[PDB]
Amino acid sequence: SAVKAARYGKDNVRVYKVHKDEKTGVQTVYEMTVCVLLEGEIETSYTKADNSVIVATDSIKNTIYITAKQNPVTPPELFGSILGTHFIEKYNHIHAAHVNIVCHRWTRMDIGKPHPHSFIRDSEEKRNVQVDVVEGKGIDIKSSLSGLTVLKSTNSQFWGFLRDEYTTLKETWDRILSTDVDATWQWKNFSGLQEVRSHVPKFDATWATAREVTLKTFAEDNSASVQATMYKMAEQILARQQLIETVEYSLPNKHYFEIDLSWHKGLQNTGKNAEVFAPQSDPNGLIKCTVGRS
Amino acid sequence: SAVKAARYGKDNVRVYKVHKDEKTGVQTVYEMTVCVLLEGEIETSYTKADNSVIVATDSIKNTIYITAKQNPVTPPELFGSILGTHFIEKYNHIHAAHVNIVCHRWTRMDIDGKPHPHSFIRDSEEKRNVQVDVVEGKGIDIKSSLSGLTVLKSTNSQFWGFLRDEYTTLKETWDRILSTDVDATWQWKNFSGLQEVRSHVPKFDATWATAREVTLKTFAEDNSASVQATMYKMAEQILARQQLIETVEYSLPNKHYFEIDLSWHKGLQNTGKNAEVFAPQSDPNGLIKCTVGRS
Amino acid sequence: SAVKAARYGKDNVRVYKVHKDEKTGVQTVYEMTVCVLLEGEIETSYTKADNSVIVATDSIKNTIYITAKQNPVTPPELFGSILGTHFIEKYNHIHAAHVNIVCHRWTRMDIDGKPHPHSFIRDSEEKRNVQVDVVEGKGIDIKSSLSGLTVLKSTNSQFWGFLRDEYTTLKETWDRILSTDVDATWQWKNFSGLQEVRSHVPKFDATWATAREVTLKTFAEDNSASVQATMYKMAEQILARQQLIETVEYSLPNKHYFEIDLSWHKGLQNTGKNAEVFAPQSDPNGLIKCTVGRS
Amino acid sequence: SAVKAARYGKDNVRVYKVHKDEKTGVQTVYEMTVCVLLEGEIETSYTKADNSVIVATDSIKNTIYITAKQNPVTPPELFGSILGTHFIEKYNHIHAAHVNIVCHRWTRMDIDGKPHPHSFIRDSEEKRNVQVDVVEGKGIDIKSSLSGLTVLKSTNSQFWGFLRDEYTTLKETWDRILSTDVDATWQWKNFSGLQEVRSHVPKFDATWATAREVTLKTFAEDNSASVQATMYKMAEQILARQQLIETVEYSLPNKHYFEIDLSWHKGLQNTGKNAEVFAPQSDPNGLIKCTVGRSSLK
Ligand SMILES: Nc1[nH]c(=O)[nH]c(=O)c1N
Ligand SMILES: Nc1[nH]c(=O)[nH]c(=O)c1N
Ligand SMILES: Nc1[nH]c(=O)[nH]c(=O)c1N
Ligand SMILES: Nc1[nH]c(=O)[nH]c(=O)c1N
Repeated sequence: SAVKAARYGKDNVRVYKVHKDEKTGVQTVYEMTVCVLLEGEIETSYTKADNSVIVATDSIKNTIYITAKQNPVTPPELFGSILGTHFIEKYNHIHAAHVNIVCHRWTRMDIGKPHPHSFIRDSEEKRNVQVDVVEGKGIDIKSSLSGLTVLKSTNSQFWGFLRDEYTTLKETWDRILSTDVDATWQWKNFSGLQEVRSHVPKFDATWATAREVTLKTFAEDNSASVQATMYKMAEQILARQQLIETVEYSLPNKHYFEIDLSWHKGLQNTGKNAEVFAPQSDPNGLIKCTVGRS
Repeated sequence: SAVKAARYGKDNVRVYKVHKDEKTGVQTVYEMTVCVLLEGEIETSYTKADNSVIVATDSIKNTIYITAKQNPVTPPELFGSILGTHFIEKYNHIHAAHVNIVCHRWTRMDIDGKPHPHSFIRDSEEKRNVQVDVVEGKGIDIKSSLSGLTVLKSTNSQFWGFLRDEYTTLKETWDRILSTDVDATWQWKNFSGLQEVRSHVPKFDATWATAREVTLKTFAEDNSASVQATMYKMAEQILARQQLIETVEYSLPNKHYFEIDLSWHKGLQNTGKNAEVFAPQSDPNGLIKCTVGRS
Repeated sequence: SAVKAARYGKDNVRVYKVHKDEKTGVQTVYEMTVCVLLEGEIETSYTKADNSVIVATDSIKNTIYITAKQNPVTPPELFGSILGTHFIEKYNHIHAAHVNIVCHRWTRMDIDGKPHPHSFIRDSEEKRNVQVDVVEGKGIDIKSSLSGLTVLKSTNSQFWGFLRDEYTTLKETWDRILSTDVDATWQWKNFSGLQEVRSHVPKFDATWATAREVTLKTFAEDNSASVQATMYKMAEQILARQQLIETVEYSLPNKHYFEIDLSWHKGLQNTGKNAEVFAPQSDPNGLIKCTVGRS
Repeated sequence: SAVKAARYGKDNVRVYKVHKDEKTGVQTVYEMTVCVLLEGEIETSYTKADNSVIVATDSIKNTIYITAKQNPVTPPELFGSILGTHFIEKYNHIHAAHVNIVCHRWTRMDIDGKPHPHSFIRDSEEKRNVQVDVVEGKGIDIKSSLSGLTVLKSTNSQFWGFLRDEYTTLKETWDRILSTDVDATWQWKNFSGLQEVRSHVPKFDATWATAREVTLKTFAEDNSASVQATMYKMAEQILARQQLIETVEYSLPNKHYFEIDLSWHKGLQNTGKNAEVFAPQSDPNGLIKCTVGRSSLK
């Protein structure tokens, strides 16, 4: 037998960093969870028990802290870039670095005044980046939002789908639509650290756009197909930023079922009279697509 | 042997109710998870396998749905009271209903600065709960709370002056991160029946609001050297601002962030005045509780 | 306002300890998560920012490690008693320690049916736990328990003859699935202090063993139409077997499996007698409780 | 724009089946969570809102129950294959089904040393999984695996002779605790259709059993200096005992147990050789992965 693939690294490294502005007094905090896996001339640690080729997982840990110490940590795309580039450069036998970064929200609180040093976790929503640094191939970056959960109580439908002897579902012209939204936009390959730094302002700006399109489309679109809603979201993101190659959406649906109460004193709670529903934990629809340029 | 205590019922009954406005076309959503437990003359179901005194747990579920259909689901203090009352009035063997409610956030989305008539975002894992205890001839006990509210402040928190002995290694410190989850409970004065409850309805949302605000505002502003110290200030003001509350309870996990000493690597400065990069700890955590009532 | 109640301490302290038999070669491990909350004359920390009455939570943490180093960690009833006793003995102003311990399974691996000297598998999420209360001048209260035990039986369960009103829709049934997680608590007669506890050491493991075995066996054998009656049987036998227990407490969150009607499809038969494929429901679920003591 | 990829379907379908043998009266339970995703000529639901090409996700759910009703659910490699094959046959516009199946453990209880005919216990959170890709005329790819297997050995594990530089603080060590979750994936050689899959049915359970047991035994016996070295021994053995496996994949998170220096307190003795009490860490953790295949040498 033979190694067809190997990577190893450190997962779940929690990192906090603060930025104290001494002029205005204002503090700013950043919290993230970091995952780094390395590939390279390491066959022999598997085949031959040879550890000399292994940069220890504990040292990878140190490097993360050291790197955050000395470099910006925002936007995550730049940090993940610096961090990965370091590994392919400090070590001759390491030729690929995969860096994963989960950004946790710490929004500054309003006491109508922004407070200079106090934050609240105002949502379990995350902002993430996967950055792959391969020797001679530059830097690929997938950027994403996830954990964004929404509901609209009307202006969705579902009718006209395939009907056979497996179908029981009734068609509907007014229904609840709810979903978690996970959205990944993929950047054009960058050639190295360099080209990445010249693009820094685009990253935050693109996140904000991606979030805002998602929110506003989901809210204003009145469709009978979640598919079509997702596609319109992707289009505008593509339209709005030249450097993005692909947009990818994954929406896990949350069903809310009607509850027939007519067995009880003829209470009317279906159709136009539906007021009380039963949120279902499972099962759940799951819809994806990846959308690119023509 | 003999049965000292017995309770049974339905847990985790997910409920959603929509409100549609007529004129305006604005919709409002409410979603909760409801738990209802019954007490009463039910011993023989344990001792003699007698099911004739069991209201089926499936029926408790239908009851929840139906009560929610014919009644306001908000404030949940009301709704709990209506639902616990129904039990003791419909059944002579049932003498106590215990109703737990967890309300989940569905905030209305802001779209280009306008508020959207029918879309919402789950904008925090934070919850608003009530526990309502309806006991035959003791009226209605209500515990209101907020939990899951997670905060950090990067400075203006200290910790010195604690006892030291041959178990201590903590250094003292005049600047540290302070992050916690906030669990806060306010107990209302006993109420006599649904009647009295109906009549204090607007005090309910108002006091939740007040509670959130005092917690938030006190946590930002207090430059304190004691989590105990800050909590107590929070409780005091809530007692001060609402006559009908008898006790305030705070439970605060105190989630630690460690300084990472980076000096062994090219003498790098990351502690004291210089600390910029820290390791949040998943565990262990400090836990500080108290109940504060009037004198 | 006054402080009605207050405690503080260290939650989620994970602790591992290994025992090496330098004779046999045989190693044995223990891993638990520990929580220690102190009570005492500590008002002033809350009222007047005074920390000189605060034994830092950090030092509570150090103390767990230190005690675990010098004492047996098994049975956890012992160690919790030793641990809470240290606190009220060494601090004048501390009058109560509450110690909680969750023990995680590391069962010895069988490699070619030989027990292995040093490898273990987490063979279940089931926990063994203690709650230990050490109050000054009141001695030691210990609640021992098992939780996270999940079982299922595919037949020999019925449910019929419960109460039927205009809230009821549930069909009565003579063969159904019964599944539940089992949370079971046995409460020891008050001990007077560390000595009394020690002289009872071997009763602890033995009792946990019996509670488990009684639980499984009664659940498997009992062909009942009432979950209540099954729980009660379990509790009698636990009391009959161990004099020193005062009460036994059972919390049964039970999980539903619904029939799936498939007759709309080619008249396929999947209900009552013909039921084979079922849909397990994540929620809601029934929840049944009791405390049984001696009359 | 253009749809470059699209899949839609039903995730988290919980399913239980009971098999009653009325000879003996023994009953056997299966429970699993099922995910089915469809691909094929469905672009237009996205670009033009056309629902006429969508099999409604509620219908995918019905189909899972009905198939479980009319077929065996075990081994999950067969069930998945049946289940996926059905979607490519019933619909022309569907060209691929991806089926994911998590199986949950219900082990028979022993009461007084005898198996009970009809009670079971969730004896572990360990799962047995299949991923089954059923694509038009490329037949049936099947990744099988186990996950949720948590193990610890408290000595006979070492770590020394690793690269040292100005990022390193780790002490070399010759006795330490090794714990991990084991996640392990065997990839089967492509099968040409259902037919081929039924005629390998007995090999499914046996390979899961071997895979598990090889994992257990190697983990316990190896005195390694390398988690890598140890994962590689496991994969080699699996590959040697089943021909129809092409690749083995291992993914091992290592959970750390730190030493606690207690020497500042009454000179207390708790590191290297007298270490008895440790601080298990929730995070961070090492993650070692590898795919192991067959050699091309002779
Ligand atoms: N700590 C540790 N242990 C291993 O077996 N392998 C590794 O790579 C590291 N870093
Ligand atoms: N299914 C079930 N089982 C019980 O033991 N008690 C109950 O009330 C119900 N509804
Ligand atoms: N470490 C710490 N921090 C607090 O705010 N309060 C406390 O009581 C302790 N022990
Ligand atoms: N049942 C359902 N609901 C949707 O919104 N979209 C879909 O595609 C299906 N199949």
